[PDB]
Amino acid sequence: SFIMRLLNKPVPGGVAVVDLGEEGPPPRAFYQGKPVLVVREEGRRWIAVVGIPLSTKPGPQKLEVRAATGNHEERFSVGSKPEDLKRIERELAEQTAAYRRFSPGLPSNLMLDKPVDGPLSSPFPHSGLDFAVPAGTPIKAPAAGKVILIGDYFFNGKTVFVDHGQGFISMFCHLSKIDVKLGQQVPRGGVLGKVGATGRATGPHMHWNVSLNDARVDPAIFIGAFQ
Ligand SMILES: [Zn+2]
Repeated sequence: SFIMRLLNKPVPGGVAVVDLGEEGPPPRAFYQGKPVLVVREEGRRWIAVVGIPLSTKPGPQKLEVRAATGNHEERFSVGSKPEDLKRIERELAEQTAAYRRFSPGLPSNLMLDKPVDGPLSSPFPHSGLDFAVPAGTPIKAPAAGKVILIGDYFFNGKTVFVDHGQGFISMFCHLSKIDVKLGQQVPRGGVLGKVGATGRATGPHMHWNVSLNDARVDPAIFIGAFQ
């Protein structure tokens, strides 16, 4: 499928699309103990869309599949490519918990829109994708989702997490303005807020993280810009 052609980039920091050998009731899947996004491929076979951490050594990998008719493992391959620290600890803990959220819903779209209309800057260590846009540029939801975290953090500044469903999560930080509320359900294209330089940034810094199964992956894969 087109979504297999787009998303199957199995490298460290990348994405593996794995045939689950299931077509009936929805199976559950786990990679390194973390629950993984499971969707029908254009309404047909069940596939996992698996985030591969950047620290993953190339080689064979295992996915645990759970189904009523019996559990099984499916292998795939990764190829090569100031002031109180107590606050900081708490802020790290909140963000860590947010990426580990696994809500039951299916993502509205797996191919994501660019969150800002501007050129890409820094890759994807740098755990996301930058865009060269000025402060005040509106940031739009790459897919539909629920706002599961809003913070004003020491390092990341004004930060918003959007849960697209089943661990598929966008994060945006250093915002000047956040226009959404905690728990708010936003459509694809909904305005989340405005680009800024809050937290530890040197000038306007539009930063976008994409996570799958608690693994930060290259957002360029989802917009068709891998690389
Ligand atoms: Zn960045």
